[PDB]
Amino acid sequence: MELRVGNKYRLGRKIGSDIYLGANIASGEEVAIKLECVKTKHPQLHIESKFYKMMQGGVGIPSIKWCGAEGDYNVMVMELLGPSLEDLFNFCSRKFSLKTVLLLADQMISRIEYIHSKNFIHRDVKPDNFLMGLGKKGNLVYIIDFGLAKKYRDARTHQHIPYRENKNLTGTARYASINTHLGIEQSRRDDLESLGYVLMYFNLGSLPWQGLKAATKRQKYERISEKKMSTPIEVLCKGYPSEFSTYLNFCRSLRFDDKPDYSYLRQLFRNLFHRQGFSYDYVFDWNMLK
Repeated sequence: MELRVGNKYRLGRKIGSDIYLGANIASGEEVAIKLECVKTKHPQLHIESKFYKMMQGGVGIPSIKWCGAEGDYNVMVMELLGPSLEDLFNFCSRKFSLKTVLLLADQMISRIEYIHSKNFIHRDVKPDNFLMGLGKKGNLVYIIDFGLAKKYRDARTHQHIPYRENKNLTGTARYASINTHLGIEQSRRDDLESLGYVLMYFNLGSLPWQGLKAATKRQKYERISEKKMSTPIEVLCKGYPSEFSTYLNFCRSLRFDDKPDYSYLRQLFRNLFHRQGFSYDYVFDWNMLK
C-alpha cells in the first residue's frame, strides 16, 4: 500500500467532488489528481485532458502536469486550484458585494472570450465551474469542466456551425439563456447571457426562477423557461447598477453567429468599478472577516 503515480507524485486524501490531493515525492509541492476506471461506463477524463491540453497556454486554464495510466486507472495530475465561486459564495452567506461581482465579472468575461477564441463555447457557465487560484495565482479566476463544451466554428475557415432548433436543454437550467430554453443551438452569445445570470445571482443571493415547484424534470425546466421569460431584465436588475441590464440586454440581442464585443462588456463594468472608487486590489469578500 502507498500508491505513487507518474513516478513523481504520491496520491493523497480525497479533497473534492472525486479529486485527490497529491504531492511531489521530492518537493512536497501539492497537485490535484483525478482517476477514472478504464472500465467506467461514463468516461470524462480524456475529453477534459484534451481541453486543458488544447487550451494550454490560456490564463485561467488549469495546467496539466501529467497524463498516463496506472494499473487499470487513467490518471490526470493538474495544478491544484482553490475553491469554486459557489463555495466562496456560500462562505459569504450567498451575497457578494458590488466590488467583488465586478472583479469577478471582469475575469469571467475574458475567460469565456478565451474559450471562444479557441473555437469552443462552454455551455455550462455557472459559479461551480469557476475556481480561484493558489498563491501567486490566488487572485485569478479559472474556468473548468468542458464536459459539454462544443466546437462552434471551423478551426481553419471560422465557419460558424449551423443554426438549428429542437435542441435539448444542455447545461444548468437555472443559468440557461432564454434561447437555450427554446431549444436553439447554442453559440457564443449564450455563454455570455449565462454569465449575466451568474452575476445577478451573486448580486441577489438567488434568481427569481430558482427553487421553482415542479413535478418533472420536463415540468421544472418548463416553469423555469416561462419564469425567466416573464421577468424582464429591467425588473430583474431593479435595485442594481444599470450596467447589469445593459449587459444582459446586449447579450440577449447578439445574432446567433455574432461576435460579442467582449471589450464593450469589460469596459461597461470597468467604468462602473471606477465610478464607485474601488481599487483593483483583489480583496474579495471572502478575504475579509465575517
